[PDB]
Parts: sequence; structure tokens; C-alpha cells
Amino acid sequence: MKRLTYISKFSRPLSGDEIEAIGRISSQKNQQANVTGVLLCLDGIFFQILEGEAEKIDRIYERILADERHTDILCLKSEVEVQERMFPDWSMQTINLDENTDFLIRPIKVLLQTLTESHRILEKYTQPSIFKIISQGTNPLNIRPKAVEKIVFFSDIVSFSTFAEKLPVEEVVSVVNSYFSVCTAIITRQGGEVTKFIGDCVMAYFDGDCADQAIQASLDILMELEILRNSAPEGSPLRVLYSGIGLAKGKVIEGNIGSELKRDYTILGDAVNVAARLEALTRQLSQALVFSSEVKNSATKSWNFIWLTDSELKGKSESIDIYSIDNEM
Amino acid sequence: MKRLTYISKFSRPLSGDEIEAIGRISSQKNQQANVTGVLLCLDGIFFQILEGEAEKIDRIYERILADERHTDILCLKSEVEVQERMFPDWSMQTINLDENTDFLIRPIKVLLQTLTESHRILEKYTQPSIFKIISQGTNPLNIRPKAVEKIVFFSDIVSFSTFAEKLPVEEVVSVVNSYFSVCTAIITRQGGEVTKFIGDCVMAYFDGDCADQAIQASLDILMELEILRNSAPEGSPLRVLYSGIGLAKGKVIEGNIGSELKRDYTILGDAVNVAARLEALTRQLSQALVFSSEVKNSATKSWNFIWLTDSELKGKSESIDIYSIDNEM
Ligand SMILES: Cc1cc2nc3c(=O)[nH]c(=O)nc-3n(C[C@H](O)[C@H](O)[C@H](O)COP(=O)(O)O)c2cc1C
Ligand SMILES: Cc1cc2nc3c(=O)[nH]c(=O)nc-3n(C[C@H](O)[C@H](O)[C@H](O)COP(=O)(O)O)c2cc1C
Ligand SMILES: Nc1ncnc2c1ncn2[C@@H]1O[C@H](COP(=O)(O)OP(=O)(O)OP(=O)(O)O)[C@@H](O)[C@H]1O
Ligand SMILES: Nc1ncnc2c1ncn2[C@@H]1O[C@H](COP(=O)(O)OP(=O)(O)OP(=O)(O)O)[C@@H](O)[C@H]1O
Ligand SMILES: [Mg+2]
Ligand SMILES: [Mg+2]
Ligand SMILES: [Mg+2]
Ligand SMILES: [Mg+2]
Repeated sequence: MKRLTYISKFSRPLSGDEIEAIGRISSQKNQQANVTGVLLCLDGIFFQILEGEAEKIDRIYERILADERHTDILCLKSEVEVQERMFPDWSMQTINLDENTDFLIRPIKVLLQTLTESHRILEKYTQPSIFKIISQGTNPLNIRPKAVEKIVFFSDIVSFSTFAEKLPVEEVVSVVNSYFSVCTAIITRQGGEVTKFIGDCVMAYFDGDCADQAIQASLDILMELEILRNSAPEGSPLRVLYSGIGLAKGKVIEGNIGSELKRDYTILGDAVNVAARLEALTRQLSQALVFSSEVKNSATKSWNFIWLTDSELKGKSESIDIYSIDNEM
Repeated sequence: MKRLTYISKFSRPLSGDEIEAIGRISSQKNQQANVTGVLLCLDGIFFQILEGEAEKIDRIYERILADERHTDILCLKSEVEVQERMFPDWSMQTINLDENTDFLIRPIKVLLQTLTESHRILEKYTQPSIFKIISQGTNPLNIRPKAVEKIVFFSDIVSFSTFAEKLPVEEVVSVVNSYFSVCTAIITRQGGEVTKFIGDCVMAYFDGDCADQAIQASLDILMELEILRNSAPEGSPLRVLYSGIGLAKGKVIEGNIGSELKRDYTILGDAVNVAARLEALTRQLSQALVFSSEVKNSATKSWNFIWLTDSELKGKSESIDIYSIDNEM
């Protein structure tokens, strides 16, 4: 079996009979698939529990994901292989109004309002990979730190401080947020994790056997930024948004790092230093992507590698050879 | 008027009549202070709404804060000057059991369980200053970016990478988390904000007219670390936990910066670069604290300033004079 719990936001205002139409189609199909649960409706927010055989649940949840009548869908729990059915049937409750609101539905309802509003805001400040772990029933705070091989990614906007002395502050922030959105979408598509924003810099990492994905993400970011520059409106600062990218590979510590008022699930280790130094090297090179020989050698695809001089980095143990990609330049 | 909403965690297991004793004393005193609301009890979690005149509310909430029977108290909303009383009276509900659990208290109750468990975890990953803004009824996502003068603080563990090649990974993380806990407590006490952890480094900031508080925090961190080293158990790695600290002052942009899966409320600007460079300079100096002449000159107390040579930084516009504190060395 399987039980899913999720919360979503109205993509637009939904009338009375519109939300009741939801409940009807859902009841019809869930009854067909032996799926029980409940769909609660509050002020512009949906919450729903649904349980049944994973195949039938996986199909339904995915029709729900495609539904354009709501957005910001966050799965709160994914309980794979449940032993007991929590609900005898499936139905819909519209508590936004009343439904016999006494001294026990009134306080409950406000608590759900306040908690959900707060949860929805906290979500936007939370590293994206935390939620998934919670859905799996494992508390990410209790993950023990471990040594793991990773590919570290650093990227950093070229000449940001200039944007800052030529644009109003709202426009500066819009440029940096556009950059981070471009980078985040591609890294995440290629299986990496954006772990930190450091000023105008993205720090990310990939599994240690994913050098090809890290290279592809980096090439795809460089190409997306070239398209963004070329397509920007006339006079847009995005026309001069450039980045450099550095990649390194090594053993790091992954775990919860921080204080008690705030922690991060992130990585520590020398490969972070190396990747950042390689990224900075792009300011002295024509290339916008640099990566270590360990990244080059761990890649499996026949990339158009170019060996850059012989390298002369500092702070490491050896001046490792450095590489980029030369795509018919 | 005023209405407070908050959630807390059991500091220890609480029996049946123990939690009912809560409700009795609360009803007695709230009835005396014309305070209405509700106290819900779920699995090891309290939620409570309380409303009344701010003075009487401020007194009660603070007796609640001191109560050792719960911990992790987070105010979810602080509605100052409420016009209408939301509750006619005050009472307690123990929904952990039943209280007529039909097809409408059962789903509600699970949603409260799941949401609260998720909220409590997200809290530990959230920059500490986000919650406060939410309590004030202002959505921090809607804060517009602004130019503001700040004192930037950077601190960074000396020779961390060594800890990493002499200790098991659980012990390495314990050392770094001890460091961040020491720094965070003092910065926050002195009115600053820890905004980011960058590997073994703390990034923080203070109001621009708070150079004295930033200096005091830095001196207090250095003294707390000296006490920690000296008091550590025999063989403890904390005995060799050292830090450097750099402080700079300047105009930065403060606002929400990030992508759509994750943003930070933080700062951008040159003073960040300067503070980090000054922090790094402590590795070439006997001093463990360095700060710019702008920090020195904006301080109002008669600190024991020492002018360090004449400075020769790079990347800035001028090799500004640098200072530290010499306390009868
Ligand atoms: C909050 C919300 C919850 C929904 N829950 C379900 C559900 O549980 N089962 C289902 O079949 N459709 C559900 N839907 C509707 C589906 O997305 C989709 O419209 C439905 O499968 C259409 O069925 P049809 O192919 O017969 O037209 C939900 C829609 C919304 C807005
Ligand atoms: C979840 C929880 C909620 C509480 N809420 C209240 C309250 O609303 N009003 C109050 O006077 N005491 C409340 N208390 C108890 C107070 O902390 C404190 O024990 C009480 O003021 C003692 O009153 P006394 O001075 O007469 O002994 C609460 C305790 C707990 C664990
Ligand atoms: N440029 C960087 N950006 C982000 N994180 C970094 C950077 N350089 C290092 N780190 C992180 O900091 C950790 C420690 O690196 P650091 O440069 O502080 O070395 P160290 O051994 O502590 O020596 P030092 O006395 O120079 O600080 C690294 O493992 C990595 O996690
Ligand atoms: N060492 C640092 N640690 C953390 N944040 C930094 C650091 N140095 C700079 N920043 C942040 O990055 C922003 C841009 O600084 P940066 O050094 O990237 O300059 P730039 O103008 O973008 O030039 P470049 O082409 O060298 O990257 C700074 O305003 C500051 O917010
Ligand atoms: Mg930059
Ligand atoms: Mg930068
Ligand atoms: Mg260090
Ligand atoms: Mg460091």
C-alpha cells in the first residue's frame, strides 16, 4: 500500500461549485481505484490525504500534479507500504465556511490557517532537498555526517559590483535572482543540489560519479546565459550577465552543520576550496569553465576537453592539471 | 488589545492529570486577567492562542516562556492591537485522544500532526530572523530590497582542514558545530544577525551604527573560545579550536536573494568582501581580530585600539588603515 499527504495553493480563485466539482470527480475516480482519504479546503489552500495501492496512488497523485487549478504542491509525507487503511471512504470537507464550527472546529481551523501560512513561507527559505527527506519518513536532523565523494560546482557573476553602481537596488537584485534561477533549474535537472548562495555565487554539488552531469550542467548554464543575454530587452542589464564556473572532485563531509537556531545540510572539505579557486581562474582565462583533472578523468563521455597550460594553483598539495571544454571555438 | 499564537514541545513526558493541571491554573489566572483563548494538546506538542490587553498578555506569555514543562517555544503570530475578541472564554482541549473523533476531527488532527512535525523540522533550517518578521504579520517574502549601512562580521576557523585529517567525521562536525554555537550566541546577544555559514566560516552583520557591539561580540567570542580551549577535556580537539575575525563597514543591499526553490534574506556588497579579506589577514598577524578604519572611527567607546602598520589590501579602492584591539598584551 501507500499513503500520500500534500498541501497546495490555489493557482487562481476557485468558486463554491468549482471546488465541489473537484470533490465529485475525485470521489468518482478514487472510488474506482479503491482509494480512500480526505480533501480539506481552507482559504486558498488545499490539503489532501490519499491511500491505496502504490500504482493506483502514483497515477492519481500525478493527475493531481498536472491539475492547473492549484500550484505549489508539496508532498508532506510519502508512506510507502502502509499496513492499515486510515480512512473507510473518501470525501471532501469545506471548512473555510463552517461545517458546525463550535469551540473545537474554530480553534483547530485557525491553527491550520496559521501553521499552513507559516509553513508555506518557511518553504521558500528552505534548501530544496530537505522536504524530500521528510516525506521519506526520515527526519533529516537525525542524519549522521558522513564522508562522501562529490563533484563540487562553483559559479560566480562576472563584475557584479558594477551592476551595483549603475542600477537601482531593485534592479540589481532582479539580475542576481535571474542568475540564480537559471543556474538552479539546470543543476537540479542534471541531478545536482544547489546547497548555498554566497553573494553572487552559486555553490552546488553532484554525486562523485556524476562528472558528466556536472560538465553538462555547466555547459548548459553557459548556453542559457548566452541566450538570455542575446534575447534581453534593449537596455536590459541582463545583456551583460556573465558567469564563470569551476568544478572539482574530492572526499567531503556531508551532514548537518550549524548552530541550534539554524543549521544547513551541506558539505565541508577541500574540494570546495579547489572548485572556488578554479572558478576564480576563469577571470584570467578566455574560458568560462575550468575543472580539475580529477573531474576530467572521472567523466565517461568523449567531451571536447582542452588542457589549459599546466596550472599553478596555490593552497592545495599539487598544482593539478586543469581543463576546460572547447566546442569548436 | 493583543493576541498571541505559539507552539511548543514537551520538555519531558507529561501525564494525563499533569496536562489537566496546566489547563486549571491557566484557566484560573486567565479568568483573572480577562484573557481568552484555547490551549490545544497533541502528541508531545502544545499549541495555544491567547488574547487580551497587551500588558496582561505580555505578563502571561512570559510566565509561559519560563515554564520548564515545555521548550522550543515559537510565537507563530503576534497581533498587536486586536479590535475583536476571537474567543468568548478560555479552555483546554486534549485532542491527542478523541474528543468525539469523527470523519472531521480525524483528518484535521492528522493534518495538524503532519504540519507541526514538518514545521518543527523546517524551523531548524531557517535563518533565525525570519520567524520574528512573520509574527509581526508582515510576510518576509514581500520585503523589498534596500540599500543599508551595515557592519559585516566574518570569522573562520584556523586550520580546519587539519581537524578533518585527524578526527572521525562525527568528531569534526562536532567541533565545527561547537564553534558556530559559540559565535551565534554572542553575535545574537549583541544585536547582530548570523546570516550564513560558509564551510568553517561565520558571516554575520550588525546595524551600521553598532560598531561597538560588533567589536564587543568579537572580543567576547575570542574570550569564550579561550575558555573553551582551556576547559576542554584532556585530549579534546576543542583545545586547538582557534578563529580569526574581520570586521568592515559599508553600504550593502539587504533583501531576498535566491531562486524560487530557495531564497535567503541576506546582504550583498563590497563590505562583505572587505570583511572577509580582513579576516584572512589574521593568519599573517599575531592579532585574531582585524577591522577597518571605518569600523574603528564609527565606534563610540574608548576601545584599546592598535593601528596595524599601514595596510596593503587588494581589490578595494584604497589600502584603508587597519586596526585591532590590544588589551594589555
Ligand atoms: C486539490 C485537488 C485535489 C484533487 N484530488 C484528486 C483525486 O484524489 N483523485 C482524482 O482522480 N482526481 C483529483 N483531482 C482532479 C484531477 O487532477 C483530475 O482533474 C481528475 O483526475 C480528472 O479526471 P477525468 O480524467 O475523469 O476528467 C484533484 C484536483 C484538485 C484541485
Ligand atoms: C502549554 C502551557 C501553556 C500554559 N498557558 C498558561 C496561560 O495561558 N496563563 C497562565 O497563567 N499560565 C499558563 N501556563 C502555566 C504558567 O507557565 C505558570 O505555571 C502559571 O502562571 C503559574 O501560575 P501561579 O503563579 O499561580 O502558580 C501554561 C503552561 C504550559 C505548559
Ligand atoms: N572559497 C570558499 N568558499 C566556500 N567555502 C570554502 C571556501 N574555501 C574553503 N571553504 C570551506 O571551508 C573549509 C575550510 O577551509 P579553509 O580555507 O578555511 O581552510 P583551513 O584549513 O580552515 O585554513 P585557514 O586557517 O586558512 O582558514 C573547507 O573545507 C571548505 O568547506
Ligand atoms: N569572500 C567572500 N565571501 C562571501 N561573499 C563574498 C565574498 N567576496 C564577495 N562576496 C559577495 O559577492 C558579491 C560580489 O563580489 P565579487 O567578489 O564576486 O565581485 P565582482 O564584482 O562580481 O567581481 P568578479 O568578476 O571578481 O567576481 C559581493 O558584493 C559580496 O556580496
Ligand atoms: Mg562575482
Ligand atoms: Mg562573489
Ligand atoms: Mg578556516
Ligand atoms: Mg573557510
